[PDB]
Formats: sequence, structure tokens, C-alpha cells
Amino acid sequence: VIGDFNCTNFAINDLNTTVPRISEYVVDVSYGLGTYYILDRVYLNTTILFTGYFPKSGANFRDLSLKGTTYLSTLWYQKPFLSDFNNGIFSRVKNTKLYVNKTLYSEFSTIVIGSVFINNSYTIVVQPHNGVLEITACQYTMCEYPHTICKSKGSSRNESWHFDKSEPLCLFKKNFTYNVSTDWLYFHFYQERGTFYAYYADSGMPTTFLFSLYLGTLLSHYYVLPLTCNAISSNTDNETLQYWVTPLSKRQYLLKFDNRGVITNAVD
Ligand SMILES: *[C@@H]1O[C@H](CO)[C@@H](O[C@@H]2O[C@H](CO)[C@@H](O[C@@H]3O[C@H](CO[C@H]4O[C@H](CO)[C@@H](O)[C@H](O)[C@@H]4O)[C@@H](O)[C@H](O[C@H]4O[C@H](CO)[C@@H](O)[C@H](O)[C@@H]4O)[C@@H]3O)[C@H](O)[C@H]2NC(C)=O)[C@H](O)[C@H]1NC(C)=O
Ligand SMILES: CC(=O)N[C@H]1[C@H]([C@H](O)[C@H](O)COC(C)=O)O[C@@](O[C@H](CO)[C@@H](O)[C@@H]2O[C@@](O)(C(=O)O)C[C@H](O)[C@H]2NC(C)=O)(C(=O)O)C[C@@H]1O
Ligand SMILES: *[C@@H]1O[C@H](CO)[C@@H](O[C@@H]2O[C@H](CO)[C@@H](O)[C@H](O)[C@H]2NC(C)=O)[C@H](O)[C@H]1NC(C)=O
Ligand SMILES: *[C@@H]1O[C@H](CO)[C@@H](O)[C@H](O)[C@H]1NC(C)=O
Ligand SMILES: *[C@@H]1O[C@H](CO)[C@@H](O)[C@H](O)[C@H]1NC(C)=O
Ligand SMILES: *[C@@H]1O[C@H](CO)[C@@H](O)[C@H](O)[C@H]1NC(C)=O
Ligand SMILES: *[C@@H]1O[C@H](CO)[C@@H](O)[C@H](O)[C@H]1NC(C)=O
Ligand SMILES: *[C@@H]1O[C@H](CO)[C@@H](O)[C@H](O)[C@H]1NC(C)=O
Ligand SMILES: *[C@@H]1O[C@H](CO)[C@@H](O)[C@H](O)[C@H]1NC(C)=O
Repeated sequence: VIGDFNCTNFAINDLNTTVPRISEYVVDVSYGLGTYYILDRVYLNTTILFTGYFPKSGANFRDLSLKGTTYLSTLWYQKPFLSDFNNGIFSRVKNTKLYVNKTLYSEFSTIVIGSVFINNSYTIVVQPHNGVLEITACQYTMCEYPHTICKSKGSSRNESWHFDKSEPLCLFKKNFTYNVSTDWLYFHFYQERGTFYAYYADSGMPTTFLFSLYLGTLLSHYYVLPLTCNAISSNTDNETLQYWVTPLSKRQYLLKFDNRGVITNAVD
């Protein structure tokens, strides 16, 4: 289970439907993808050696996305999917592009980062809403079996990942836009000296600072929520979710900046 709140008993089973896929793609930082711009600093026409929270060059990713229809499996809410956060993660997220009429909608899996996932602890939630990325860090009453839904196409389940009838305490609550037409979003989520940091990009590029949040406590777990739709499967549209994740470590990189301040290259 994720949290301990019984939000639902509708269509729960114990089926072993999948395990996390290992990517045939691997981390290649030679053009700065898998790096980040350092906070609000600009470096121009230079190389620096920088020690930061970076993926290993040549590492695989695990696809942690889960797509449901009516049923959820209890095995989706356990290891290997419920994951130790350690120092942090780099993720490569497929933006799943869906059409209702001719009109485009963007979907992808929510990620939650936390420890015990109960309302005496803060859970960081990063959720898309069709070109708006909502980010919060609140004392959420997380469900046992949390999930999100297609807003775009139908869902035979209602959205249910927390149960708070009046708003929980929040340390952070902000929205960020992203380009709905992109194929990929990238994130770094990491922690250092009791402070969480988030970075993103909506292109094959180094990630840009979203926010930082002091917690004092360690985040110990993360989980990518199942998303349920009457769509995004081989018998209906051949579209899919993918939420690829690879671990970060405290690691020295060479970073190469051009005269515009873009990271053009990096070395592990
Ligand atoms: C922060 O997070 C915590 C932990 O998740 C939340 O605390 C839980 O809150 C829920 C909802 O109030 C509690 O569930 C309720 O417990 C009552 C007491 O349980 C005893 O009595 C029942 C018989 O009534 C026995 O079966 C049981 O074994 C216990 O001996 C129940 O009376 C409630 O019943 C209602 O809901 C159920 C399930 O939907 C229905 O079947 C019933 O018909 C009835 O409608 C209910 O189960 C839960 O016990 C709390 N857990 C703890 C550890 O305290 C906090 O609410 C949350 N805080 C905030 C601010 O959101
Ligand atoms: C994490 C995972 O394993 N995810 C896969 C999912 C589950 O294995 C399945 O849900 C069972 O999960 C549990 C917990 O029991 O199967 C999917 O494929 C199905 C066939 O496997 C799909 O064709 C569905 O077939 C139906 O017969 C049915 O209900 O399964 C009718 C339904 O209308 C139709 N869904 C549509 C149209 O989207 C799906 O989607 O659900 C592809 C997902 O990638
Ligand atoms: C951040 O984005 C979310 C999603 O768009 C906003 O939530 C909506 O807020 C309006 C307020 O009138 C509600 O009517 C909607 O029901 C909400 N939508 C969803 C999907 O939750 C939120 O207000 C935005 N701003 C902040 C600061 O969080
Ligand atoms: C969860 O809540 C539902 C709805 O009230 C109830 O029927 C079910 O018995 C509960 N299950 C558990 C494991 O508490
Ligand atoms: C689920 O199925 C896979 C493939 O057969 C297997 O490796 C795994 O051990 C099974 N059990 C669980 C709980 O994942
Ligand atoms: C960038 O740095 C190189 C190497 O020092 C130098 O040749 C070049 O003239 C510099 N260009 C600018 C615009 O500073
Ligand atoms: C979803 O929400 C509606 C409106 O509250 C409710 O009627 C329905 O029973 C809920 N559950 C499902 C599985 O549709
Ligand atoms: C949005 O993404 C598409 C596909 O990658 C790209 O062609 C387009 O130029 C982008 N637009 C903006 C405003 O970023
Ligand atoms: C999905 O792709 C397979 C393989 O190309 C094809 O046989 C099937 O007809 C496709 N179905 C849909 C709904 O596109």
C-alpha cells in the first residue's frame, strides 16, 4: 500500500500484470540531457567541473508507469514499483498525446515523493493537468491504492490518491506550464542537507530549476501513480504511458557552456 487510508474497495485484485520494463535506451549526457542548469547561475563560454546529483552515464531506466482500466492490482502498490528515493532520481517521461475531436490533450503519470505517505509527514506530488504541471508538498492523507485518470478520454474510476475533506498543511503549492505538444519531459528530483530540489525540461535538454523546499527530514520513497482510462491501450488507440526513471548519485561532471550560456556538452 502507499498511504493507509481506505479511499476505495471498487475493483481491486492481486493480479501480477507487469513488472517495470528496463529501457533499451541508456543515459547519454554527451549533449547535456541528464544534467541541469545550476540554480539561477549563468555560465558563459566556459567548461566547469561541477559536483552534483547526476545519473550514471550508460545506466538504464525502469519504466514505472502503470495504466489501468477498471481494475487496480494490490501488487502495483509494492516493490518493485514503490521505490527507495535515496539521493534522488532522473526521469524521462513520455508526454502521452490524445485527441478527443481534432483537439489535443496531454496526459502522463503523477509522481509522489515522500516517506511514510501519511498525514503526519509531507508528500511532494507532481501532477500534470493538460499543459499545467501542479506541484504541491502537503500533509496528504494518501490512499492505500492511489491513482489518477484521463480527464481527456473517459475513466471508469474516479480520481483518488488522497482523502482530505478540508485542505491539509502545505509547505509548497505552485503551478508551472509545459509545452503540451512535446514528446518528452525530463525531471531531476533530489535531496541534499535536508532540502529537496526539483528541476524539469519539456525538451531533450538540461533541466531548469522548478523549486527548492526545506524539509529537514529525508524523503525515503517515491511512487509513480497508476493512471486509468477508457483509452491508451492496444485495442483502442495503440498509445501508451511511459515514465522512465534512473537513480541519481553525488557525482562530478564536466559541463560545457556556449556563449549563450546553453549546456552544449557534458562528461560524467
Ligand atoms: C489522517 O490520516 C489518518 C490515517 O489514515 C486518518 O485516520 C483514519 O480516519 C478514518 C476515517 O475517519 C478512520 O476510519 C473510521 O474508523 C471508525 C472507527 O473504527 C472502529 O469501529 C469500526 C466499526 O464502526 C470497526 O470496524 C473498526 O475495527 C474499529 O474498531 C469507523 O467507525 C468508521 O466507519 C465508517 O467507515 C467505514 C469504511 O468506509 C464504513 O464501513 C462504516 O460503515 C462507516 O461508514 C471508519 O472506518 C480510521 O479509523 C482512522 N485511522 C486512524 C489510525 O486513526 C485521519 O482521519 C486523517 N486526518 C485528517 C485531518 O484527514
Ligand atoms: C499495468 C498494466 O498491466 N496495465 C495494462 C492493463 C492491465 O493488465 C489490465 O487492466 C488488468 O489489470 C488488473 C489490475 O487486473 O491492461 C490494458 O490492456 C487491457 C487488456 O489487458 C485492455 O485491452 C482492456 O481490456 C479489458 O478486457 C479489461 O478490462 O482489462 C477491457 C477494457 O475496456 C480494455 N481497456 C481499454 C479499452 O483501455 C488496459 O488498458 O487495461 C493495458 C495496460 O497497459
Ligand atoms: C494549479 O492548477 C490546478 C489545475 O488546473 C488548479 O486547480 C483548479 O482550480 C479551480 C479554481 O477555481 C477549480 O475550479 C478546479 O476544479 C481545479 N482543477 C483541478 C483539476 O483540480 C489550481 O487552482 C492552480 N493553482 C494553484 C495555486 O494550485
Ligand atoms: C474499505 O472501505 C469500504 C467502503 O466503506 C468497505 O466496504 C471495506 O470493507 C473496507 N475495506 C477494508 C480492508 O477496510
Ligand atoms: C510477477 O511476474 C514476474 C514475471 O513472471 C516475476 O518475475 C515476479 O517475481 C512476479 N511476482 C511479483 C510479486 O512481482
Ligand atoms: C569563447 O571562448 C574561446 C576560447 O577562449 C574564444 O576563442 C572565443 O573568442 C570566445 N568567444 C566569445 C564570444 O567570448
Ligand atoms: C464516481 O463518482 C460518482 C459521483 O460522485 C459516483 O456516482 C460513482 O459511484 C463514483 N464511482 C465510480 C466507480 O464511478
Ligand atoms: C512545442 O513542442 C513541439 C514538439 O516538440 C515543437 O515543435 C514546438 O516548437 C514547441 N513550442 C514551444 C512554444 O515550445
Ligand atoms: C494496434 O497495432 C497493431 C499492430 O500494428 C494492429 O494489429 C492493431 O490493429 C492496432 N489497433 C489499433 C486500434 O490501432
